Amino acid sequence: TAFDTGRAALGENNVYASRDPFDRPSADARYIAGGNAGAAEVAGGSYLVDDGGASGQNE
Amino acid sequence: NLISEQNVTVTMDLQPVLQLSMQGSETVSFVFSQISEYIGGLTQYGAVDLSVSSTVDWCLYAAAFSSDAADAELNWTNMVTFGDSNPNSITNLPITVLQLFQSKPNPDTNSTADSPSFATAFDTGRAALGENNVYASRDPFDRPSADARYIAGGNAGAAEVAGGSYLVDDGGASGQNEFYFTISFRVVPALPGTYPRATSEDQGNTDETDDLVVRGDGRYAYPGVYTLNVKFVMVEC
Amino acid sequence: FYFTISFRVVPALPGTYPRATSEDQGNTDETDDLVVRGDGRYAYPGVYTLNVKFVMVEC
Amino acid sequence: YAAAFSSDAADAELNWTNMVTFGDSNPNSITNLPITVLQLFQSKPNPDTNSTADSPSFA
Amino acid sequence: NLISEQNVTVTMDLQPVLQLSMQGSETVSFVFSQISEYIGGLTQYGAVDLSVSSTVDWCLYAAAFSSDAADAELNWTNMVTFGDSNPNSITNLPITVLQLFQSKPNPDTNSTADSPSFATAFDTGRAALGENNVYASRDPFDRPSADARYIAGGNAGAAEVAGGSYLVDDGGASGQNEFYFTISFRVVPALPGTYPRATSEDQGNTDETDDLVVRGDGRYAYPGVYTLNVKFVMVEC
Repeated sequence: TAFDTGRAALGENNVYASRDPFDRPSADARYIAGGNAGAAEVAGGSYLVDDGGASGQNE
Repeated sequence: NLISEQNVTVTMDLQPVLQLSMQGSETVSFVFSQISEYIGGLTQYGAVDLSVSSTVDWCLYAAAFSSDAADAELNWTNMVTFGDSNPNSITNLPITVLQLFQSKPNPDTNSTADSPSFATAFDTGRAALGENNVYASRDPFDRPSADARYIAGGNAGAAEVAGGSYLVDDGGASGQNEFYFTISFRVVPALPGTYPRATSEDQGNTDETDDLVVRGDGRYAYPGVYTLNVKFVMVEC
Repeated sequence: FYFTISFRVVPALPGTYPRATSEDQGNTDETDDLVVRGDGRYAYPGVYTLNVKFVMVEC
Repeated sequence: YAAAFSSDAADAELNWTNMVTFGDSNPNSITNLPITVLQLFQSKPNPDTNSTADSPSFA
Repeated sequence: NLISEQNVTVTMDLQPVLQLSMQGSETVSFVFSQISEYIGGLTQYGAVDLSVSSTVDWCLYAAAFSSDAADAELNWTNMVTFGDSNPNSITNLPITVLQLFQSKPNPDTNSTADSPSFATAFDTGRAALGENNVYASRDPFDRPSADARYIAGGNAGAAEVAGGSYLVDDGGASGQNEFYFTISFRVVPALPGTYPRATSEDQGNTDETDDLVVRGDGRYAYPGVYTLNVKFVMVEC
C-alpha cells in the first residue's frame, strides 16, 4: 500500500523489527516477496531472463 | 525492461509576506493655546501614510486604545490636570473624539453602517456624526464587527482586497493610487469646552452624539493634557 | 551522453501559477493556473513537496 | 525521460504534496497546486526524436 | 539455509531548531521635552514583537543589562550630563525603572512571586510596584531564579511550553495567539524628577519601592541622557 498521511494506517508500511534477523519471521510478519509456509513461495527464475512475469522490473 | 533511475526531491515553500510600512511622525501633537484653536480645532493634513506589501488577501483597519480603555471605559488617558478644581468639569473625554480622514474609499467594502470607511471629507458643526470618527475598542487585537470601520478591507471572507505591493505596478496604477493610504487627523473642541462630534462606544460607528452636554448639559473638558494611542492593524482575510 | 538540467518555478504576485498546463499528457498548451479553476484563487501560504524521477529504459 | 510524482499523485490527482499550511484559513485559497508547475530546461535538444507534440523535449 | 543478503545503513539526525525572530525597531527612544511627558512618561504600544520557532521545550525571558550593570551596580548607563552641577542630584537611575507589558499571561507558569510575567496592564501612580517592572540582572546569560519573571516559560523542568512554530496552526490557534508575543514599553518619571515605580535589584520582582526619595528624600534625576539594553533570551527547558 502507498504511504498514508497522519495516524490512519498504522501498520501497512511499517518495517519489520526483530532482535534476531537470521531466522524465518512468523507467518503474521511482513515478507517482501514470499511466505512463511512451504506453500506460499515464488518460483525460481532470474530478472534478466524473460520469465512469465515479463522481463526486468516487472517480476 | 531494465531500469536505472535517479531521483531528486523538490521542496517549495510559499512564506507569507506581510509588511506595513508607515511614514510620518510617530507622535502627533495637538496644541490648543488660542481661542480659535479651541473653538475649531487643529486639522493636520497628511500626518501619517501607510504602505502595504502582502501575498494574500488582507484587510487594514484602525483602532484606538489607551490605558483607560483597558478597563472597559473607553475614555482618553488623563495625563495632567491643569487648574485647581471645578464641580461642573469632568476629565472623561470620549475616545471617539479623534477624527480621521482617508484619501480613498474602501476598495472592496461589503457593509451598510453609517460609513464603511473614513472616505468622506471633514464636515463642520454637528452635521455628520460618524462619517469620520475613529473606531474605539477595548481590545484592538481582534477583527472588529461588520458594522465597524475598515480602512482597506471587510470583515467577511468575501470583502477583501487582492494581494500585491505598492511599489509594483498593479492593476491600481502604481504608488499612491492603490496600496498607499494617507490619513489626516482632526479634532474639533468647542469654545464652551465640549466635543459635539463624539459618538457612541458600543460600535464607534453610530450617529448618536456623545458630547459632554449629553452627559451633564453643563460639563466641559477640564484644562490639561490627555493621551490616546492609535493602532493600524492589517489582518489576512 | 551528458545532460544538465536547470529547474525554474515562476509564481505570481497574486499567488497564481500562469505557466501550469494540463495533466492528461503534460504536454498540451491549455493553461491550468488557479484563475482558470476559480478566477480568484491563489496558492495558500505554506510548503509543498514533489519528487522527480529520471528514468532510462532500453529501446 | 523525466517524470514527476508525489504522494497525492498516487491517487489519480496530480497535485503537489501539501506539506505545511501557513496561516489560519481563507475560503478563496486552495492548497491544490498543479504538478506541472515545475519547469525544466535541458541543455540539448533530443538527439533522435520522432514526435510532433508541443515540444518533444525541454530544449 | 543458503543466505544472500544486502545491508543498508540508515542515519537519522534530529537537528535542533531554535529561532527567535523579532519585528520592530531595534532602537526604542523616549524623548522628554514637555512637562506632561516628565510627570507621566511616554507609553509606547507594540514596540517590539517576538516570534518563536522551536523543536523542544523552551522558556523565553527578558533581562536588562548595561555597562554599569557589568560591575554589580544595576543602574542605567549615564550617557550625557545636561547642566552644570547640583549636590542634591544623583545620576544613578535604577535599571528596574523600565516597565514592560506583555499581551498574554504565561502559558505554563509555576511561580508565586509578585507576578510571574508582565501580564497585568499598566497601572497609575504608586499602586502596583512590581507587576510590570523589568527583570534586572548583572549576568543575563543564565537562568533567572524561580521567583523572577519569565515571558513564556518557567525555571523548573515542569514549567515549560511545548515545541512548535507560530506560522503552523498549533493547538493555540495560529499566528498571534500562541507563539507570538507583543511587548509594549512604558517609563513614568515624576515632575519632581523621581521614579516612584522602581523596585529592588536583588530579584527584580519584589514590591519595595526604590525611587530616589527612598535613597535621599530630596534627590531627583539629573538632566541628561541614559542608555539601557534589553535582551530577549529563549532557553531549552
